[PDB]
Amino acid sequence: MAMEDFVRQCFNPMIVELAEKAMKEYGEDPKIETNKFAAICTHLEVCFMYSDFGHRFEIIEGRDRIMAWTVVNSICNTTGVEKPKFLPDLYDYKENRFIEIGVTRREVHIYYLEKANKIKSEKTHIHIFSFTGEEMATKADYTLDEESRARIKTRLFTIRQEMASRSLWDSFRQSERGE
Ligand SMILES: Cc1cc(=O)c(O)c(C(=O)O)[nH]1
Ligand SMILES: [Mn+2]
Ligand SMILES: [Mn+2]
Repeated sequence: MAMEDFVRQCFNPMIVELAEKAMKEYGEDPKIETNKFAAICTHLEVCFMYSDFGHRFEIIEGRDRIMAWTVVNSICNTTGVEKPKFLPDLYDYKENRFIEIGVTRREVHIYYLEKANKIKSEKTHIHIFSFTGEEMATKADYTLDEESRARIKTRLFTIRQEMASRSLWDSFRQSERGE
């Protein structure tokens, strides 16, 4: 599969490893669910890129569940912030709110709704990105400066166009696996 190769060649090895690990613990084969793999890596990379653009952010995504919950519980005890039911992706120490990051092949408002409805009754901030350079964020608060946002969007668009070079983008966009 080109898709498997694309992933190994366009994401850094820690991201790939982390994606593979997660898949293989829940019985998923990256060589089979290649769209899922690409999506997991893609979303991981966005999470990492988002935290890098500020110790503004605590990274929750990309850790095992024990460590993720340890971090969340720790943030809650020391801030007062209510505990989410789902593991979010980051915590913002400046705005003092968790963030859920969405990356979607569909329209951003569509995915935004899905997410807001999945974690309704949470006060988690939501930030959605597409592969078209659209974003949607709770209360149009986008958290990052334009440069950081622009860097994420360029990376996403670039993934898309790489997939398209390799005739993989049509499969990927018509799949929702990983969202
Ligand atoms: C399907 C999905 C989408 C996300 O954006 C996400 O953060 C998670 C997560 O498991 O943390 N899962
Ligand atoms: Mn997550
Ligand atoms: Mn997410």
